[PDB]
Amino acid sequence: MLPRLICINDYEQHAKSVLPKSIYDYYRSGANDEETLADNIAAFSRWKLYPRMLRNVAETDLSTSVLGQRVSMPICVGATAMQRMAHVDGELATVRACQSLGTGMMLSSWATSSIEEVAEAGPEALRWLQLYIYKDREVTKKLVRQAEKMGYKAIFVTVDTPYLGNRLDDVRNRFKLPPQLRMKNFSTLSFSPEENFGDDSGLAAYVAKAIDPSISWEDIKWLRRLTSLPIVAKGILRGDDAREAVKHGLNGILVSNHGARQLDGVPATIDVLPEIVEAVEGKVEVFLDGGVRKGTDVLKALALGAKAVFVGRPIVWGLAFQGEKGVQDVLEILKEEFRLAMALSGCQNVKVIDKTLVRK
Amino acid sequence: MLPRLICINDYEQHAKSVLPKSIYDYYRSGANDEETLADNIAAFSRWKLYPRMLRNVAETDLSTSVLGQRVSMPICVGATAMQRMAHVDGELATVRACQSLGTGMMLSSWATSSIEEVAEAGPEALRWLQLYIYKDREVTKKLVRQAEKMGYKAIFVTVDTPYLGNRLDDVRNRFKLPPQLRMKNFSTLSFSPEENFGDDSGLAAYVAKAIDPSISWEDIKWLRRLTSLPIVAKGILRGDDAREAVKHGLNGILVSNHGARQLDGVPATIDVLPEIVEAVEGKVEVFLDGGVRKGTDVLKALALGAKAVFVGRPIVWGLAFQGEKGVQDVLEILKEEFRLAMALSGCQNVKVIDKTLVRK
Amino acid sequence: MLPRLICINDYEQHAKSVLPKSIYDYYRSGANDEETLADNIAAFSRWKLYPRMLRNVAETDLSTSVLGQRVSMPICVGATAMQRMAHVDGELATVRACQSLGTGMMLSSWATSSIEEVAEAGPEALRWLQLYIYKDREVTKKLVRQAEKMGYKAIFVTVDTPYLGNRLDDVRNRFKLPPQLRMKNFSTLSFSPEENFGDDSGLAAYVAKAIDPSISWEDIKWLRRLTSLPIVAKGILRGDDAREAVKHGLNGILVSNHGARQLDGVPATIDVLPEIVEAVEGKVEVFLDGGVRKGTDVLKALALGAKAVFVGRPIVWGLAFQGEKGVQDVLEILKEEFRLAMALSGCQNVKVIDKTLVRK
Amino acid sequence: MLPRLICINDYEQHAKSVLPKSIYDYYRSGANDEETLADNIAAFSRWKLYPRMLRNVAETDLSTSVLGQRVSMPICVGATAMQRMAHVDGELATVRACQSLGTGMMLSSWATSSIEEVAEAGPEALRWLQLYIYKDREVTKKLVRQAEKMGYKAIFVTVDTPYLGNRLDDVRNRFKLPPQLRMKNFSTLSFSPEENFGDDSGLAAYVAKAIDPSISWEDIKWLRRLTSLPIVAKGILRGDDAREAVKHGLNGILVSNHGARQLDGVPATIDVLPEIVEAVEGKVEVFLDGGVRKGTDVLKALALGAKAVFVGRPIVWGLAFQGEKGVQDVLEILKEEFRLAMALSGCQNVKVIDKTLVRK
Ligand SMILES: Cc1cc2nc3c(=O)[nH]c(=O)nc-3n(C[C@H](O)[C@H](O)[C@H](O)COP(=O)(O)O)c2cc1C
Ligand SMILES: Cc1cc2nc3c(=O)[nH]c(=O)nc-3n(C[C@H](O)[C@H](O)[C@H](O)COP(=O)(O)O)c2cc1C
Ligand SMILES: Cc1cc2nc3c(=O)[nH]c(=O)nc-3n(C[C@H](O)[C@H](O)[C@H](O)COP(=O)(O)O)c2cc1C
Ligand SMILES: Cc1cc2nc3c(=O)[nH]c(=O)nc-3n(C[C@H](O)[C@H](O)[C@H](O)COP(=O)(O)O)c2cc1C
Ligand SMILES: O=C([O-])c1nnsc1Sc1ccc(Cl)cc1
Ligand SMILES: O=C([O-])c1nnsc1Sc1ccc(Cl)cc1
Ligand SMILES: O=C([O-])c1nnsc1Sc1ccc(Cl)cc1
Ligand SMILES: O=C([O-])c1nnsc1Sc1ccc(Cl)cc1
Repeated sequence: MLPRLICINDYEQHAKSVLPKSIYDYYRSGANDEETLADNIAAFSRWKLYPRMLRNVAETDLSTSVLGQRVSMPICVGATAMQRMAHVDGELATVRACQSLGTGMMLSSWATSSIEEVAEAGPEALRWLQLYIYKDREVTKKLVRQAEKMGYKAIFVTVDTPYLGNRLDDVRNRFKLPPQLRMKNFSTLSFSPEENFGDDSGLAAYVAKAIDPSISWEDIKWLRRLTSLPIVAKGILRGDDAREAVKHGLNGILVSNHGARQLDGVPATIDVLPEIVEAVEGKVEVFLDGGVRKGTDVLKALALGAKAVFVGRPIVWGLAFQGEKGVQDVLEILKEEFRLAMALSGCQNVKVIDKTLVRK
Repeated sequence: MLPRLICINDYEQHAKSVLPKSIYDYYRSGANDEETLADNIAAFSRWKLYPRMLRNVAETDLSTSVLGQRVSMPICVGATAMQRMAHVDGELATVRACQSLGTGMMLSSWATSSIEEVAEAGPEALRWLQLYIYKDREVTKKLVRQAEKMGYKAIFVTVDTPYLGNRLDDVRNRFKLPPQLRMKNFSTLSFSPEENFGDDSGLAAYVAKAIDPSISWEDIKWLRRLTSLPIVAKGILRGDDAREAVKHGLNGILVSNHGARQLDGVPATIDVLPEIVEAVEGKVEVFLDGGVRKGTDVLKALALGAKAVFVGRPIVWGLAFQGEKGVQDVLEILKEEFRLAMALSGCQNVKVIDKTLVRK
Repeated sequence: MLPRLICINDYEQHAKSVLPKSIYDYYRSGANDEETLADNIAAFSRWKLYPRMLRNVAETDLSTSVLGQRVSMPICVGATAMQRMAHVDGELATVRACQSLGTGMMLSSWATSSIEEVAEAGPEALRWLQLYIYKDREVTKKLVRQAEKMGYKAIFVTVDTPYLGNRLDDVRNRFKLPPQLRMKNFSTLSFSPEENFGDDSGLAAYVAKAIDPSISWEDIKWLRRLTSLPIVAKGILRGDDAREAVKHGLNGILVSNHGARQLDGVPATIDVLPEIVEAVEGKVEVFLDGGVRKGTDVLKALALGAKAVFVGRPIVWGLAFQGEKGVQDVLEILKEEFRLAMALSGCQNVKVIDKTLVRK
Repeated sequence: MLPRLICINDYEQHAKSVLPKSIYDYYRSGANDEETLADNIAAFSRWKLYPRMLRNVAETDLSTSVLGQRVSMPICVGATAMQRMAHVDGELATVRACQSLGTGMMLSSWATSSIEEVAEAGPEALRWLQLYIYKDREVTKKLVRQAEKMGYKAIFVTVDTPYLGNRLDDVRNRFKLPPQLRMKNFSTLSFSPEENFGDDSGLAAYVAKAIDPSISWEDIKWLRRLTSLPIVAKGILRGDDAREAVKHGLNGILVSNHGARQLDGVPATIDVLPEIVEAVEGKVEVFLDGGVRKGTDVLKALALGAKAVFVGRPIVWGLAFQGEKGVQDVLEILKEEFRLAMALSGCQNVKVIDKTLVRK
């Protein structure tokens, strides 16, 4: 046949058909027995919608803002590493699609494109940097300074990866970068497949060499002093940690279990979102990622108090289909599904999406 | 073999075997991942029956009334569009079967038979019109006036379809009317497969051109002033909306998720029915559709306070089997299953079907 | 292979392999979609055991009493019709096995052996009669008088079958007695396969002609006056009905959903048992049937207050394997499994099986 | 292929591929329908983890103590009988691996190696004896005295096996020791496959001849007087029994359902653990076995108050793969998974693993 891909799941199925197994598995995988991976999706199904009828939904407006910057929809691209494994244009394709859509891209720290290259490809795109605190704080500071210089509008500091999760397929497949690719923002720090990264997942060994497992809230204080950019804590799952992030002067929480790729057996993000929204008392924006595949997922997250959601894997499946055009397709599908879900539930804009729309 | 069809599921299986895939899929489909479609049936299974013994059930009486009109049983035909796709006689077959059974038919607004043709075929049948408020209010008013003139006894205004739900199979199949058929109560308004209805579901584009997504409770006020016929709000899932319908002088609520074909992830109708019954405080009759396949489904709905239920898909499967005779068969099966369920639970008539008969 | 049957499920599997489909299906079937049939077994699995350690279980005593008559174990044979369809010796085989085991047999009213024949085969066996109130009360009275004369020790009046449940396989199979067999306690009343019993289940038509659907508590008063034998109401699922049975001077409740063959969607018997035990306030013995397959099922029922349980289908599978010897095997397996369950839970006799042994 | 075994489940799959069916089944089996066997694993999945971020996990310390003896990790080898069926070196391989890992081995009473042989093989290993109270108390006392003499540091008295559970596969397979092997701490008491152990499971008959089903708390008093070694009650599932064990001067509870091999339908050990921890009020250490397969299982057990966990079947799968090296592999996998789970949840040592880390 000819691909007729009409929902995000179709893009995944296409991706599985065209990508090398090792690459598909790297993108697909969760940690260990993948309990949380299943739950990120199943949990959305347990939250039921209570639509209002007869509200006038002729002129649905999906626009909102993220950390003070306007976006066309509350659906943004989350950090996924090494996008050139899915399509030759990788992160440059992604940022161009975001520019077209009027939404934001969170650039991953082990991107196969540089901070500068991505800014050059998407100068008008809303762009943020996802950061790890590397053992080498000079590396870390340089990334932040480059993000500042190159027009990025926030730092998302990932806090759930002091070590890499155990993704069994990567170990089985002995996963590594294809030989032509590198992490472009750093030989060892660039994750060269030529370097010695052990006999298991090359990625886990790389993380153990690069990322600082000793970081504490003291290092958050350091990062807060380092930059005036908005900072979002990415990977928070507890209310008490969320309150600590507010106390440290951070500007947002991304409720995330890292796409279920870190600690397996944590709750679904949609299930912990209410706890986190309650804990921060409106003091910072709260975002969600993990398991967003459909317009109704977006609606449910916003009903429970998220400002916006991020999508990880769907973007990679877009790339695998057709680079920039494929990412645009995936974002347009999510946009249209969200528009329809809003309209059928009686919501003419995002400001009227309330907690009475959902019940578990 | 020779078809030996003894329950509603058997009629569906037969229909799948004889109908073109596109047509079967159109009839079968729910929206998106079909979560609500599954739940409309699963939810009935979770409500358990607590039968009373030794009550004298020798003379079971299934008769009741709907909006003041007597019916032989609390089981009525709900609106399903384009019935001539299932059988050459379509809506005329359906109304003749309803006349034979002594129950009512809700005629769909995109029927493949006219309001007048259906009245001529079933002059003695209890008949109601399901209405959409079209952008063209002159079209809308004409339908209501024809229903009045031709002896229809209520208007069911559908309020859950400002836009059509996303039924994936219809998009995959590029669904449209077979070339010989038309919506007979209106070229574009008649959903001619010759007209330009985009490259996706022809139906969704038709709805977007025809149905007014701007309607509000103000338009309900208009409809209430337009006709003295009883008006039922079809597609209500919230208690607050139900109370608003009562406040606007409507005469009934049809608790409906549109056969799970509109917003996916809403609750099953049997699960929201108690909320709606409580909210209206006996001021109007409350009806249910969605997932009724068996006599015990009918019993459970009445135990939870519905006056009557409507069946959608089962009627189409009856048509696909043998037109009028097939619809009669399906209605007789539901009637007999309901009679048996009543008798085995100790209910000699519908007036003694109480809330103590069920527990979730 | 050679049959090595070590649990009740193995006997069912053997039975399916040797019985004609129509006969196996008749025995196996539940009503309609068989929701309750599945639940009778699943519900036992949800009740968890909390065994006591170090109690001294060297000398486990399984003996108890039923309505004042001693039995070797709280596991008795329930009424299953037409046992000669499973084995040439039918009910005579069953009663001989009960005599050997020291347990009781409930003789079914549409038995393929007479009340007298069964008494002659098992003179020392504890025997009870399961009764329906026939439209012909002279038939009914004669059965009771024969039970009295022939040394039967109780009447179990079945109250959940004013009409037969709808067992789909029987309708599909057009089920009837094999030509050589008859209901031996009555041509039409004997369910002769030569007589006209419609085009569906022959059994349903027979029931409609024979059993009185008009019976009320007034007919229970009649039966109570008719005989001084203990009377048990069989098929009660509600506490209020249980209290009424006590008020009418009956001597026991058999909590039963008729093996899930009557109204589908009623609860599992193990789930309603606590309600019934509470409702009767120790005034009569309470028994259970439905889904008993294992020694732990027996233990759970007794923990929740049943005096004894009855088994239906397992006995038929015993017959299908090897008549009397097969029934003895099934009863011995249940006995040994129950003994082991008692011992492993710290119970040296049935008097110390308490409600703290289980939690749902 | 070449075995690439990276998690405990992989070791089981390998074991199934290389072991004779009878032997694999003996090791694998639970009792009866294996409801508890499934639940021991499923229950761990229902307990969700709530990880703390930014805690400094650069120097994770897994060490703890069991009954006053230091161990490298809270993961110890539980008693599994007849280990020479899995590998020629059996219990000697196991103890050598424990010595290498710095963890403890619980030697089973029907070991295929003597108490002395195991001590000689693992002189520096932490070793405990699992004891049954045999009808012959002289046998029983001799085992305890040998454990004392040979440097064993505790007695685990198993209290849930007055009789053996009914493991259906063992009965189907007519299980017995391979001809070259014996229980080395005792012809009949040595479970010689040459002796008469009935026609079912040889093991059940052996247990019935050897183990005293009459034991009570009075026999616990006897054992407590017999030895000054720490004594742990193994197989407790109720809080009241746990309190009795404390009252009798025992030094620990091993919350255990015997790997789901005794009474089927008891709860999962992880589900009863909180009840037991609460009941003993910190007076003795509480341990868990049953269903531990992953590092997150260990973390969940410790969060709910277990001091350490024991693993049964995983060790046997290690042996089946490669004797001592295979056991070492399995223990190292559990160690590393536990280290990662600790780090990703913010725990730098076992003392900070608290109840707020989990919610059901
Ligand atoms: C293939 C892949 C690579 C990822 N790489 C990173 C990364 O480098 N940094 C990071 O913070 N998160 C990373 N994540 C986590 C994502 O930012 C995000 O939390 C996750 O993809 C959301 O779930 P979803 O894939 O279900 O949409 C990655 C996720 C995936 C699937
Ligand atoms: C094939 C099909 C066509 C339908 N067409 C209409 C329609 O034109 N107008 C409307 O109000 N509802 C329509 N509905 C919704 C039905 O009126 C009803 O809510 C639904 O069929 C009930 O669920 P059931 O099919 O499970 O019985 C349609 C449903 C189906 C299945
Ligand atoms: C094949 C079959 C025939 C039965 N016939 C009768 C009957 O004639 N009278 C009656 O009261 N119950 C009858 N029952 C119901 C049984 O007495 C009993 O309630 C049921 O078998 C218990 O469930 P079990 O089969 O799961 O053990 C029958 C059940 C079966 C399976
Ligand atoms: C093959 C096998 C043999 C066992 N033998 C004994 C035994 O001789 N004594 C004993 O107390 N427990 C014995 N057990 C129970 C174990 O000590 C332990 O409770 C169980 O294996 C824990 O569950 P797991 O296998 O899921 O880790 C045995 C368990 C298995 C699987
Ligand atoms: O979830 C993910 O896959 C990830 N998150 N952070 S790094 C990462 S994958 C990775 C990519 C490159 C290198 Cl060198 C190490 C690890
Ligand atoms: O649930 C359903 O299928 C429906 N409900 N209203 S219209 C409809 S299908 C439809 C039929 C004809 C046309 Cl032109 C558009 C749409
Ligand atoms: O559960 C069951 O199968 C039954 N319960 N009562 S009669 C019956 S089956 C039956 C047997 C014989 C006749 Cl004539 C009619 C019906
Ligand atoms: O769970 C288990 O398998 C066991 N627990 N105690 S003995 C045992 S198995 C057993 C081994 C040897 C003998 Cl002789 C009898 C029984």
